[PDB]
Amino acid sequence: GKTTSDVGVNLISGFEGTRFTAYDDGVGIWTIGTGTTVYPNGVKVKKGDTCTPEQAKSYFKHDLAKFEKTVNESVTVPLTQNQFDALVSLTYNIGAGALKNSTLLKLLNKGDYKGAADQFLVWNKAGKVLKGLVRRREAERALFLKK
Amino acid sequence: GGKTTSDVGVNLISGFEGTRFTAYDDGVGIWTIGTGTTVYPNGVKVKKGDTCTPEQAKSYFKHDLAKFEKTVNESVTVPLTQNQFDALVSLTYNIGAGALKNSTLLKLLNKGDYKGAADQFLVWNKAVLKGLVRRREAERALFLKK
Repeated sequence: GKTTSDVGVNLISGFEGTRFTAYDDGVGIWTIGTGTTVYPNGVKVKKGDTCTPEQAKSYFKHDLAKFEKTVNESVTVPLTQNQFDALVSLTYNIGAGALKNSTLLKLLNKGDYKGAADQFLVWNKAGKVLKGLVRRREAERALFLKK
Repeated sequence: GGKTTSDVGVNLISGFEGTRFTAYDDGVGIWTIGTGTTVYPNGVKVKKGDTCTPEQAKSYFKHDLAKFEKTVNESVTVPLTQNQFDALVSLTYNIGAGALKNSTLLKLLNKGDYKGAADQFLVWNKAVLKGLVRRREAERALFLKK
């Protein structure tokens, strides 16, 4: 299958940010590194955790491989590298279950690229529509549609 | 009052520079850290072995952004769109204030020849390298976007 490109890694990194002490992501999930919330050994990120640049790099790479596998195994239609990057970013933010259950994936796997691109935009909620999620879904949709 | 870099320009610059927390050689022998930082705000040059935190990289990036915004605001005598200001700030961040001020790009720009300056973006691709080509093309396209 495919792997995330430098473009997709940079998109994800830019929207996740990088921090080396654990912080609450706003919805109550403690986060560290570049958006890490679960360490590769299954341990949850908790308040007071600290990490080094190399450790954040390792956690980011592990989770990238995980969501790359999710996308490669869930999507049954051809993808450009742009679309794969966008879908990996989305799934990184929303999770594998949310992707697999989304109408986005239903439309995508019916071959309805435009419908899936537009379905990117419905994932802007904090449980509140946050603006950062709005901008992120818009940027991901734009990458997904870029040829 | 002049312009400041917008989220679009910040995203462009950060995306092409990347962010790193150990000092690295940028390929031409200039040690670099954070988001393209090579000179700390107190004048100290980035040197091999230096480390920084995300917050420190952010502070250094903001300082250098303000510096190059001034260079652009004080060097360009023609009206600019926000797109053009962002593109020029990205370019000047990469090449420096002296190179910009002496460039034929700026001469054409300040004569009111926007198209010529946009095209002059493309000659700043040398140590001729490819990432620089892609960056100059993205900056030129932003510069021409309405």
